[PDB]
Amino acid sequence: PRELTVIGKTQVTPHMLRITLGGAGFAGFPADQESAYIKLLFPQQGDERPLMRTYTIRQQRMNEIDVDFVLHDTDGPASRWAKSTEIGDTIQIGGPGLKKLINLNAEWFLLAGDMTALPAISVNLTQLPNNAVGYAVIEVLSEADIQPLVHPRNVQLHWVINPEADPEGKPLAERIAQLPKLEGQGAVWLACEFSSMRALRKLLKQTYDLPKSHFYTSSYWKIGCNEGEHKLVKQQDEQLENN
Amino acid sequence: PAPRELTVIGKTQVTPHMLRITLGGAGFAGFPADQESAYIKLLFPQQGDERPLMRTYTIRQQRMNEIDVDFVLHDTDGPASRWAKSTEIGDTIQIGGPGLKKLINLNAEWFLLAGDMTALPAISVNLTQLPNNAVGYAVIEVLSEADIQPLVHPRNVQLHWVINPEADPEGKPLAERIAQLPKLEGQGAVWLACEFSSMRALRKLLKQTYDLPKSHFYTSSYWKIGCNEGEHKLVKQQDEQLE
Ligand SMILES: Cc1cc2nc3c(=O)[nH]c(=O)nc-3n(C[C@H](O)[C@H](O)[C@H](O)COP(=O)(O)OP(=O)(O)OC[C@H]3O[C@@H](n4cnc5c(N)ncnc54)[C@H](O)[C@@H]3O)c2cc1C
Ligand SMILES: Cc1cc2nc3c(=O)[nH]c(=O)nc-3n(C[C@H](O)[C@H](O)[C@H](O)COP(=O)(O)OP(=O)(O)OC[C@H]3O[C@@H](n4cnc5c(N)ncnc54)[C@H](O)[C@@H]3O)c2cc1C
Repeated sequence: PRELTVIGKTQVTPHMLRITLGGAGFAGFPADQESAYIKLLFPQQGDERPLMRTYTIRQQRMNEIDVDFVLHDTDGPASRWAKSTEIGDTIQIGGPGLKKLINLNAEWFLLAGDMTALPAISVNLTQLPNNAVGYAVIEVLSEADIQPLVHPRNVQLHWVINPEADPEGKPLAERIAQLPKLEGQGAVWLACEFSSMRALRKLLKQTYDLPKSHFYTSSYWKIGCNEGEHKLVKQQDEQLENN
Repeated sequence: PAPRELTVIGKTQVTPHMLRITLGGAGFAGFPADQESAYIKLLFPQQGDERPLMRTYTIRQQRMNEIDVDFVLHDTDGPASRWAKSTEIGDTIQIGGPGLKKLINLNAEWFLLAGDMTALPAISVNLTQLPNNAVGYAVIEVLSEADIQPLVHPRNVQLHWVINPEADPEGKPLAERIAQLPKLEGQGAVWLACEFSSMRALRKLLKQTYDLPKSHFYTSSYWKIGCNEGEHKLVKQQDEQLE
């Protein structure tokens, strides 16, 4: 696995901390992997297997990537590492995985997620055509966490300010259910906390009934679960769904 | 009662002359629940020692941590309509309220709602509170056919749209439409709000047609031609006393 060096830190917003990774270990990293996922490896005391955490490549340059960390409640190893790490420190990473961008063969676009998906949504918005139409709906912890995102003028940005994730999964789904319905062939991309993902998925299956080719949904974390516990819930739900 | 500072977190052009602004954030904490169709006051600060100007708007929709307010993009901009067009996500505004909501009386066999675009938000909310088997009319005066909206409503509450590009100082359009509707049989409830002169014409008509108790007969002037809201408040208070 690759060893990258911390060469910068940027407080993007109060709860979003961006780490730049590069150095000699970056050599050979595949080009143009923005929005692809990587795995951060955290060594464990007394265990040869690392703990692993999934993050998005927010930006990529010739010899560097940026990774954006939500400074979430209830630190885990990854959010602790992001706050504590110092320039010059190194971290092993695996990946990148396959990019899962929104389908561009569509007349309108609906993107939604919470702050764990804001990096990927940011990248997707830069890949939409300039004449694109639709919505990007993002749940953030505070108004200060709103970002000035690049986006097509007619893809309307909507921010939902929710200081604590809702186990009932309402805030994003309630906002989107109360937006006008989009007409034409659409593409949907959403990722957020597990319960909000299910609520959005249910709502959007009912509103638009889109094929899987144009309907990406993913749970990125779950309240009360560290990432290992989350992967199980997620696989069970994606199977129960697909079946 | 110190005003709440809310952040603009979304904008949606509902129709060409109806612009919906979503407001929320930390200033929303504690906001009373279930206040759709209640009024709020927007504050526009003035130069120097001057107290701010205040404008009255309706809570169109309410969610966990935000409200939507629908602005008519009316002829002859005032501070509120100019503000709605120019404001950007991230901007803030102070609000007062909510006031007491005045929903149509539900103890009735039929329902008649009427108003112009300043009343379309409250009428929309009222239509969602009626029982599904409700019978009657909702008659709305809009500036153009494009300002007609696909409102949720009981199937047997019939929507009627009056298309009038400029308000009538004699107050004829809504009244002439409603005077020619079949008369409803049974115990009724009426709710109407529009430009002052049309309000007077409708109140007179429906007092004569149905002569309902005040418990079941709501009328309100929401604005007046040639008057800013301060000038309007005086006329409205004088007319409410005469009654
Ligand atoms: C494909 C993919 C891409 C992702 N990209 C990013 C990214 O770019 N940036 C990012 O910040 N996250 C991203 N995530 C989410 C990230 O993997 C999880 O948030 C992970 O749980 C964080 O690891 P951790 O060590 O801090 O917490 P863990 O040890 O996994 O969990 C500790 C505790 O924190 C809670 N918790 C975890 N995440 C959050 C959160 N966001 N809000 C509130 N509580 C939380 C857990 O429920 C648990 O209680 C991505 C997830 C996936 C599946
Ligand atoms: C209880 C209540 C609820 C209301 N809810 C809403 C609401 O949800 N949405 C909404 O748009 N309005 C609503 N109104 C009406 C709103 O208060 C007035 O339209 C207000 O005058 C607009 O403020 P302004 O600063 O733009 O104009 P002002 O500075 O008050 O007036 C400027 C000029 O514009 C004219 N004008 C004002 N409104 C209109 C109009 N609708 N059409 C044409 N000319 C107009 C005035 O006559 C004046 O010449 C409500 C009124 C009341 C009493």
